[PDB]
Amino acid sequence: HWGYGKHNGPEHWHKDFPIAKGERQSPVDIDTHTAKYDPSLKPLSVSYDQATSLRILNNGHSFQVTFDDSQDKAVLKGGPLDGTYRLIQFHFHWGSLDGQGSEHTVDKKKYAAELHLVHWNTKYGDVGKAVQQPDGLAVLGIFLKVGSAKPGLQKVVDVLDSIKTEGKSADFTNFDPRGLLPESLDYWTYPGSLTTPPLAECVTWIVLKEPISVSSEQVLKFRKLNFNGEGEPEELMVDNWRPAQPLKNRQIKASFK
Ligand SMILES: NS(=O)(=O)c1ccc(-c2cnc3ccccc3c2)cc1
Ligand SMILES: [Zn+2]
Repeated sequence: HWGYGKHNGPEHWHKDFPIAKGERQSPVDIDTHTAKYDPSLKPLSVSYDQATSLRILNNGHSFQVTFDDSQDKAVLKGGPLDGTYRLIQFHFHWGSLDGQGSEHTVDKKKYAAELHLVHWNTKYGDVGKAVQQPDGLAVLGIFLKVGSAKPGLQKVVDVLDSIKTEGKSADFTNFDPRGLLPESLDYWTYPGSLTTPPLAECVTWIVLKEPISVSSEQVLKFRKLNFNGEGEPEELMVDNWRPAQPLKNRQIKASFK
């Protein structure tokens, strides 16, 4: 099936998911001089104080932390959004080297990794229905650069040993995702897609201007995870990112001047 290797990677996905060549695909390059400041954009509202994490899991393409989304516990509102989006999971994309790994780029610059906090629009009732709607999901994207450690990320790094291979999961309760956010909530926003199959064009992208810094030891532990399942030939989980896609008939808006 699909992956990130030479024979099943992003250049192959369109054969099983022809929307890969669609009109609003993600990620994209964010050209900061062409993005337009939109003074009508509201401030983001990130309400994570009641977030209830459940599990952390290696799904063979990334690792993700899942949340209880059966109530309005951790929600994203405001910014470009109408209505209320519940946090379902977060995951990362990262590189084999510090100079690559992010999916979005900024003036063609690549960051060492990118964090995706995935939310879905409660008016559609469940995430499966939301992914079939043009305004069904809202993904908050946060760049990672290598520098000082991010203390709020360390509890995630600590547990990666226990989910080395595809299919492994572990308890990951009482994790506070507010510890992954940068200081500023300034953002770029554009309509796009999931960046993995099924590549559904259901995502309002909200990409934060300010990266977070993580330490080389923290990102190194990402790179020790495995694409493969236990007992199979070891393939390190690195470079699980989709490259920038054509912007086509879209404008990126900025919340800040
Ligand atoms: N990398 S990303 O754009 O943030 C991303 C990519 C794919 C998903 C995803 C995958 N499978 C799904 C199946 C059912 C419902 C929602 C899904 C979302 C969710 C998030
Ligand atoms: Zn992602």
